[PDB]
Amino acid sequence: MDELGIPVYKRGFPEHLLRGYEFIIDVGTKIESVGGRHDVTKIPEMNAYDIKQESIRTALWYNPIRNDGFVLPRVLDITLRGYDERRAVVESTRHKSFHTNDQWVQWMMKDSMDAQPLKVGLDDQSRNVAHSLHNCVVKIDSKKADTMSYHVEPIEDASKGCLHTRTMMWNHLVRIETFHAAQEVAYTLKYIYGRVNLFDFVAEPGIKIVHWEYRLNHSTREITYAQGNPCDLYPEDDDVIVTKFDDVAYGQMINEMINGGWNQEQFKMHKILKSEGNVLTIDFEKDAKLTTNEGVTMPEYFNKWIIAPMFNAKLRIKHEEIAQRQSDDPMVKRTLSPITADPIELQRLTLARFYDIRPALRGQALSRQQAQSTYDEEISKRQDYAEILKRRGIVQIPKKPCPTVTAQYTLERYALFIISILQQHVVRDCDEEAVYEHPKADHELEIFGESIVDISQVIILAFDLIFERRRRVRDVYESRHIIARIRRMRGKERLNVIAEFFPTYGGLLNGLNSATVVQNIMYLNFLPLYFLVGDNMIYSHRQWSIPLLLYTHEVMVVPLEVGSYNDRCGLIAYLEYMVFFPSKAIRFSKLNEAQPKIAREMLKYYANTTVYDGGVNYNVVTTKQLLYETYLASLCGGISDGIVWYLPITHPNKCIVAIEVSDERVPASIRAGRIRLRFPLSARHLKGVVIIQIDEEGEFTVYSEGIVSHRVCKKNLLKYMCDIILLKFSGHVFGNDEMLTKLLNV
Ligand SMILES: [Zn+2]
Repeated sequence: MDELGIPVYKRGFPEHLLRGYEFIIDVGTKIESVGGRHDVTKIPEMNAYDIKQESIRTALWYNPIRNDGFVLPRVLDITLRGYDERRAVVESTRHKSFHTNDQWVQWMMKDSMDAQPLKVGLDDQSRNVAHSLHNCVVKIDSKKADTMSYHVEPIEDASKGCLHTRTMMWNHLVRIETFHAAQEVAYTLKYIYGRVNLFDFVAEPGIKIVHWEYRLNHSTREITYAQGNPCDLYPEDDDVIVTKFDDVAYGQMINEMINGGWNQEQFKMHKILKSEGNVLTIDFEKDAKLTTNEGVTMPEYFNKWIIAPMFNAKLRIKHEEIAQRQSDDPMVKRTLSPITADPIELQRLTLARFYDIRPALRGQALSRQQAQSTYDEEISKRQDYAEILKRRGIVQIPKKPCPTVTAQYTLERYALFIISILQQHVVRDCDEEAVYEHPKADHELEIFGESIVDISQVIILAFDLIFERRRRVRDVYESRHIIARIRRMRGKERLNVIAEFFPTYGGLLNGLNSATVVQNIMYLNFLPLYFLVGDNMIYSHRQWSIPLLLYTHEVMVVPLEVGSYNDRCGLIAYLEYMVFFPSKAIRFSKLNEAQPKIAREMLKYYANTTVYDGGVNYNVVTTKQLLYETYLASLCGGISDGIVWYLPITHPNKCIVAIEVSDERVPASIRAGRIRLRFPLSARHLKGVVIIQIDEEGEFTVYSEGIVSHRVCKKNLLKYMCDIILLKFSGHVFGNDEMLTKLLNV
């Protein structure tokens, strides 16, 4: 009750002796610094928050097995907001009783990229759960322990334009494939030939390969709204193969569909293209035959361009000299005439049989300091960099951007691009006599004012703006639960929680039994946007294809595989077809006979598709937050260790006090502000914040906010001696109850 003290001792203070206290700082066993950073490399050795030592993209996919299980940093905030928001419901006697939304708190608990896996140094002669940390071992009495977690933070470095609260967002980018560097697929002799991935080809410049060139058939037509950027199937270019839709197969598909409903399993994009020579079937290891005579016969397209208008692609194979030799950091383009740098271009290369991507990071997972991958500075030279960064509130401009700068760039330009693409499928009411460059992003676009941080946010926004005309971005948790809640339902009820959040939109696909013109059917294409993307999901089975309408002159319903002929997920799978939309005349057409029934089938298919559902490895995928935290610390930084744990207070009001032990490097107050950040929606309960800051020399120094009040003083049991940080909470009883376990078990 009222004031705890926390003794902080260096060996050899016995601590047989200190067990009376509830929290202890042993300053003690330090980890030596390797000047001037203190070295993350010892982490797998100390205990720790396990991160095996490894080249960093194979840290991403890592498992982890040296922990004792996972704490979530926000579990306290999760259930404080859980408890704050209970429904009242009147009882049989007229008393209220308060029901937890205990299913939003389940969903909120899973679906949490925070989670970190720690190894504690738990001993069996005392009840104490030790956490090693670079300057001290902190030992919490187990009753207080459940909330404790690291609050590691890499040093913001102003020349790089750092903003490290965006770390999570970075990690989220990588998970949804928008931080990768690319490279076209390549072959060599190992039938003869065989694919060889270019990131690690270990070959000197001046040696030949065969490699797919792969450009957009043409990004950015100069289109006018009476036209549409319809994807005409008949380019008039000499001596290039074009891929054609096969009418007899496509007709059979549509009849199977109008009768038996849409078939995700058995419908296929490759199946409705004429074989000579369709992009989805052709292969190179299986097409350059041995043969018998006279030999070395390359497949009949081996220098020709192959325009593929449905995919807006234009890939051709070739012999090509490589450059730049091998190196460990994509993007260093691995050949003369390579494939594109800019990340929103890669979002457009639907066919992904033709290139490999790995996330653009470089080197050891635990390094105290290493040169950054060049990808950031390479995104930086992009035109439209300065202009899109201004929306981010970055007035100019890092010369060697930290990843989070280019994370911010990437996700903001991405959002602009997805909206400028999608705005075309709604009706527009403006002069069609105004040419404009079509799939250009807007920059001047008006949206405000919760800053973009998640594609789920961009999706909620695609509907909120295109349909609701609510030009406003929702909080990341509100949107992730919006999508989660749409997916959670099937059948008609899924259509009810759409049109609960987007009433005009669902209110206009609820209505499609009317649907006279093609414009009315045209709204179905937005549907894939729920099921197609998120940092933590994998497709139930990639190679299922979901229905879509591409707009050539006549509105064909293609199946697009999710995705994308390369087990990548997602929003590549889908986004690029959407860059085609009908000419205004095709956009009024007044349907025909089969179109209403195809649309009824499409919406009925999405109404209960579960294509997003295939089970993720939660253990692998959510756990990586501390990996990016310390890796990024190596890129700028270095790191600053620190655990925080929350001490519940129970009178007069029920309220949390964060207590925080940490490295001396970043100043206490800013660290306290960041502490308040782990309460995205419950900050109001966090009523005061102690921050003990142990020096590298073992020279600690407290700091505190409201409700708490520290005062340091020596304790001298005979020869043995050490400081006890007293912590008065004047006016607040806080002791004898299961407050913490009540607080969590909400
Ligand atoms: Zn940085």
